[PDB]
Amino acid sequence: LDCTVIDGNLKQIDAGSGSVVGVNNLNETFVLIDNVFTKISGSLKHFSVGPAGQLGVNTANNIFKYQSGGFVQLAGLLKQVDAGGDQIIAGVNMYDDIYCLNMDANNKWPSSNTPWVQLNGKLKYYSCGPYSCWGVNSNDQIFIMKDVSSNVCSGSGSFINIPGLLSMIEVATDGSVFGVNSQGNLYQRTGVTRSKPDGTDWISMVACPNGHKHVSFDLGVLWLVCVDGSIRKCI
Amino acid sequence: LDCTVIDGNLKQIDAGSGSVVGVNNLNETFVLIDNVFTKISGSLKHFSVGPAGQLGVNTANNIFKYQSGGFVQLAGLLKQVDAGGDQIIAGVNMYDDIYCLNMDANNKWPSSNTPWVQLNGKLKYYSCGPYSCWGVNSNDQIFIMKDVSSNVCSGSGSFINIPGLLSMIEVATDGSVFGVNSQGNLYQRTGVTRSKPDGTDWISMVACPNGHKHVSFDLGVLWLVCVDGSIRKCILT
Ligand SMILES: *[C@@H]1O[C@H](CO)[C@@H](O[C@@H]2O[C@H](CO)[C@@H](O)[C@H](O)[C@H]2NC(C)=O)[C@H](O)[C@H]1NC(C)=O
Ligand SMILES: *[C@@H]1O[C@H](CO)[C@@H](O[C@@H]2O[C@H](CO)[C@@H](O)[C@H](O)[C@H]2NC(C)=O)[C@H](O)[C@H]1NC(C)=O
Ligand SMILES: CC(=O)N[C@@H]1[C@@H](O)[C@H](O)[C@@H](CO)O[C@@H]1O
Ligand SMILES: CC(=O)N[C@@H]1[C@@H](O)[C@H](O)[C@@H](CO)O[C@@H]1O
Ligand SMILES: CC(=O)N[C@@H]1[C@@H](O)[C@H](O)[C@@H](CO)O[C@@H]1O
Ligand SMILES: [Ca+2]
Ligand SMILES: [Ca+2]
Ligand SMILES: [Mg+2]
Ligand SMILES: [Mg+2]
Repeated sequence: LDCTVIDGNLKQIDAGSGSVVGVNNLNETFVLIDNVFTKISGSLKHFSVGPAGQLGVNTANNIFKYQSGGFVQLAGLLKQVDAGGDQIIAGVNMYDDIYCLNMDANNKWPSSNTPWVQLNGKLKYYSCGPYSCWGVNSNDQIFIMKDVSSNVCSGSGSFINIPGLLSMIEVATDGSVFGVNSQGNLYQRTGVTRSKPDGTDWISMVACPNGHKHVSFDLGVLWLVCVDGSIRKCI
Repeated sequence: LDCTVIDGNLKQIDAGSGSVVGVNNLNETFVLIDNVFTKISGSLKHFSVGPAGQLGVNTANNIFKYQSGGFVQLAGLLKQVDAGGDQIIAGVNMYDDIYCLNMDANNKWPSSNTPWVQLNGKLKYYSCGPYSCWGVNSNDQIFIMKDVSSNVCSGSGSFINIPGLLSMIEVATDGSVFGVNSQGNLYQRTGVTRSKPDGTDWISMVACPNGHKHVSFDLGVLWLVCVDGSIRKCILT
């Protein structure tokens, strides 16, 4: 990895649809604008961007979607949310229960309901890509949901355990899968394709000299939050 | 129809995926950030946003996509580009030739061999939504491409003419279709469904009392640029 340092400090970063967003330890919300992390209105502990929009959650687990000029609350509660899927939203709540919203509901406004679908299982972190979603549970075990589509956000309905341990995991729009483990090591899943969505093995890489805290990938660029909150941008 | 005036001045506006973007007469590029049209770096004569990203074109007809902190030049030439399709790119070039880029290609970077698909026909303006794309030709005749999908961006391959005249047309993520004609009137297509993607008729509406220039719709909100460059934000009954 050839990386550069990007100025700023974050605890979480997400990249998708050409955007790069994140939050810092004070839960200030940032968008990468002309190569500068730029604060926007809001208080969020997790901020995601991708083909499903700009989605975040606050400390109280309220869910927000950026629309028509600002964050608007969506009905429900989640501790983490991802917008990487194919116009679907996915996330987990404080009890590690797993939810997704289908494209037809995501794109309906006004709405007198947000018809979340519960997935069978437990995860502390859940991220979606073009044809699958990956997550980890409270014991850092790794899972894939295959056959996810825009109006079948719940997929095949049966999670598959993928050997290994990760503390968080992100799925990119080109299908790439990266994660960080409890030791702050960084990994990519090799051999991931639409035909083989589970891929083949894990390979380690190093962007942060001091340990990695958070990772996301989009459009040939790997984004890292290091242990100290500093940011790396990698090809 | 209820409308308010929103501060700013543009020649073109697009809304999609909860974002609203546009360009002004100077080709300065704007994003609606915390309810204020905020200038970001870049020179573009058309700026689009939707599930396929933030896409634009400049005076030279070079194509740009916002990626990884700024605008990145793509391979190809377009005079107008739209990002409202299902992770596909669509547009027209200086000869009114029509192009789309499939989802898997749109998401691949670097892209040294970009597999643009040329569609059969001529349009001066082309916009995509969840299951179809709509466009108009240089004589303001209106066309739909049916059966468009993420990795068959060319759809059925055969454009169907829809009666009426429009100068531009935009398709929303919920399938709504709006357009503005050369006289500055504003229309919505009625009867549009997945089963009946071409819909059934046009209905006129008035947001700009002195004439409409450009329209886009996203998530229950209709956005107008009026003839004078002023902006309206409207909510339908
Ligand atoms: C920013 O958000 C984080 C996460 O919600 C806050 O840290 C949590 O604070 C709550 C009490 O509100 C505790 O129950 C949790 O143990 C904390 N979580 C973690 C991971 O530390 C943090 O306080 C917020 N920061 C500010 C400045 O408000
Ligand atoms: C902004 O962009 C527009 C569109 O490219 C420019 O207007 C065109 O100028 C070209 C010269 O390159 C003429 O050939 C066209 O007739 C013009 N088109 C239109 C619609 O006016 C305009 O000059 C640019 N403005 C600035 C300040 O850069
Ligand atoms: C994401 C979210 O808030 N999901 C909720 C779930 O918590 C709740 O139990 C249920 C009640 O019917 O509605 C939704 O599915
Ligand atoms: C993500 C993950 O669990 N990666 C593992 C790593 O922990 C382990 O140390 C290594 C050695 O066998 O194999 C894999 O790369
Ligand atoms: C989009 C479009 O072409 N609308 C036409 C309008 O031009 C015409 O004046 C009206 C009355 O015949 O019929 C349609 O509404
Ligand atoms: Ca993501
Ligand atoms: Ca559009
Ligand atoms: Mg003003
Ligand atoms: Mg799709």
